[PDB]
Amino acid sequence: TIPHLAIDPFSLDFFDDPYPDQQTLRDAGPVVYLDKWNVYGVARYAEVHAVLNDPTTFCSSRGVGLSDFKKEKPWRPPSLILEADPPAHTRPRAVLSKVLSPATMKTIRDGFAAAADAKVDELLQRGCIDAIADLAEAYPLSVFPDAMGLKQEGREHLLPYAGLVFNAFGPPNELRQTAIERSAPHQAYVNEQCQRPNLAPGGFGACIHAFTDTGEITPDEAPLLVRSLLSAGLDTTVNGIGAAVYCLARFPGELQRLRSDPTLARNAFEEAVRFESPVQTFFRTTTREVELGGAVIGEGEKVLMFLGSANRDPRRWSDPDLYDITRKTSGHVGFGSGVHMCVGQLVARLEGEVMLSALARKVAAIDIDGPVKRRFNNTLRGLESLPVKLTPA
Ligand code: HEM
Ligand SMILES: COc1ccc(C(=O)O)cc1OC
Ligand SMILES: [Cl-]
Repeated sequence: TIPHLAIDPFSLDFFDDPYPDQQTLRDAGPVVYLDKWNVYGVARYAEVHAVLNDPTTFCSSRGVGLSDFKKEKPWRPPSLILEADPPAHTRPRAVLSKVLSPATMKTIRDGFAAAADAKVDELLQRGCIDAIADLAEAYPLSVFPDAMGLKQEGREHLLPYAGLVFNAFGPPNELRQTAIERSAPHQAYVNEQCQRPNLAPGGFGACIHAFTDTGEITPDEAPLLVRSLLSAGLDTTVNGIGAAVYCLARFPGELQRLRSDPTLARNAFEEAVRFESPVQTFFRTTTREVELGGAVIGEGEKVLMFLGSANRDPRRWSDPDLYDITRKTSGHVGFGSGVHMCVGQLVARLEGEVMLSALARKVAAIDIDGPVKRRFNNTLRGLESLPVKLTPA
């Protein structure tokens, strides 16, 4: 028997305060049934990790949102990487892994670090800043669009385009329906910027299209792989950076430990991703009957994974509700796990590291000062506004 719960993990009240409900989702049993959306879920670390690491049984090609692509019309042409299974997934995964490789990070890191330091020096001249608009948003906007090779015009569609894609994985509630009603101009902008003549030489977009020249991908595939990096590669990092600043603001003792040893910057950022889990949820679909958490689940069934919950599961983590910058974070599922584990995770950790390193070296205190406003999204957790006072070192 699978326990039934009435929790709506896509409701505003849940977004505004998820922790008691995530606890209940964990503690009711290892597999739950959600009355509201008629779907199975798993919220503990063990099950979430086991599902992520069995892609044959728990496939992605039937979509990683609620909608079942075998049954329902995808709201947009499916991603070649996120919404595919091996073997079809492998060649596009290989292309983006090479585009976003450690050797590539080396070539862009000095520029990203200089931007992060200049950003923090500029914020400290104002003192009173919005850690979202002026920092979690402004910093990735200053490095990632340039790193892709994108033109200047139309960049203001990037954040709302990614908000839409993330809302569209969710159930058919008002967040999802309003995003889709308003999607056309964001998609028209992104479609144009995926085309080879619009991507500057040297940048990720141009590097992707160079795979057509060796026959590694077709001219039709290349724009869809650019589209992947424009769907996933900005808002995620905005929310991960926003999480880490919010964590440093709420846990003054951790900011002081970071200031004592700035080489903690990389792990301080990793722990922010665990702690807040910017991407909260993803689904899979069963490919056969499977025993999961002691329950037998039939073939063809959607399963919701609570990544944010797995990252706070006390069966896996000591004091999961504390932000601890020296925590051993290895194994958290905030970037996923297994064959689809975040292919952009080195870009995200580069931005995260260099930014917290700048904060480590330059800032003595971060005090929230003003109303904190949350942004609601079906898949993304993060704030809309986070007014803070920064005190220089
Ligand atoms: C803190 C920031 C980030 C977080 C929390 C995050 C989270 C995730 C998660 C949970 C998945 C696994 C999806 C699944 O299992 O279905 C994923 C995959 C993916 N991520 Fe990220 N990501 C971040 C940054 C980025 C960046 C900066 C890029 C690109 C530059 C990117 C590109 C992708 C792509 C294309 C996939 C699909 C990979 C595959 O299916 O093999 N991500 N990410
Ligand atoms: C991690 O989130 C994503 C990953 C890949 C893609 C993709 O479009 O391939 C989209 C995502 O959501 C906006
Ligand atoms: Cl699109």
